[PDB]
Amino acid sequence: SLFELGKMILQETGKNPAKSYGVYGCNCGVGGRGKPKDATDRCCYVHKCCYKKLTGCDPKKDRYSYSWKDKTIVCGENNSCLKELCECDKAVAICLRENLDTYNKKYRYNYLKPFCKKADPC
Amino acid sequence: SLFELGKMILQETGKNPAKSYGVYGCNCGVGGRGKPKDATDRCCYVHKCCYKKLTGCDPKKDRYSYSWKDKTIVCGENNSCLKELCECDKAVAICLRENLDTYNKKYRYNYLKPFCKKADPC
Repeated sequence: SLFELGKMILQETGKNPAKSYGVYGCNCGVGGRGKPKDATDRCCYVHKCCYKKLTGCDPKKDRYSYSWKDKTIVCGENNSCLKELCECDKAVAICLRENLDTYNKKYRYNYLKPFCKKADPC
Repeated sequence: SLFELGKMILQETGKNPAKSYGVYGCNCGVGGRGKPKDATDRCCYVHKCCYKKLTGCDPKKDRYSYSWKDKTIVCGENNSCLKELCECDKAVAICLRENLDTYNKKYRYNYLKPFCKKADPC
C-alpha cells in the first residue's frame, strides 16, 4: 500500500514521499502517467506502469510485508501479487533515490499534471 | 483548468497551490474526495463536488477567463460550464483562503489519500 510505498521512498531517498514525490512531474504521486519530465519522474512512470500490470491486489491500499534489512528493501514473500506490488514499490523507491541527483524541485509541485504530454502506453 | 485554479488559489491564499493544496488532506489536489480532515480540506471537498456537477467541460484542462479585479476573482462569462467551473475554482480559492488560519501543515503532504474515510456523496 501507500504506507509501505511511502516508507520505502522515505527509507531509500531519506525524503518525505508525499512532499518530494506526491505531485512531482507528470508521474509522481496521484494523477496518472504523463511524459516523464526527468529520471525521477520516469521512476514514477515505471512505477505506475508496474501498478497497471498488477491484478489480484490493490496497489494503493493492500498492505504487504517488507523489511528494511541492511539498508535494502526486502519484500516479504507475501503472495504473488503483493510481492509484485512490493517489488514495484521497492523499485520506485530505489529508482527515486538513484535519481535524487537530478531531482528537480522545479518539478516538485506540479499542479498541472493533466497538462503533461500523454504517456506512452505501459 | 488547473492553470486558473492554481492561479486563483495563489492569488487568494498567496500559497503555491500544488505545494499547499496539491496533496493536502483527503480532498485537496488530485485524488478524489474523502472525509475532510479540516476546513481547508473541506474546501477541496466542496470543490470536487462542485466539479461533479459540471458537464460539457473538463475542470482539469479547460481554460477559462477570469480576472483579478479589486483582489477579487471575477469569473469571465466564458460559457456555462466554464463559468460554473470558474465559480467552482473561485469558491475553493476563496474557501482555502478563508481557512488558512486552520491550514494544518500536518495534512499538507498526504501520501495516504486512499486511506481517507470515504467522502459522503456530493
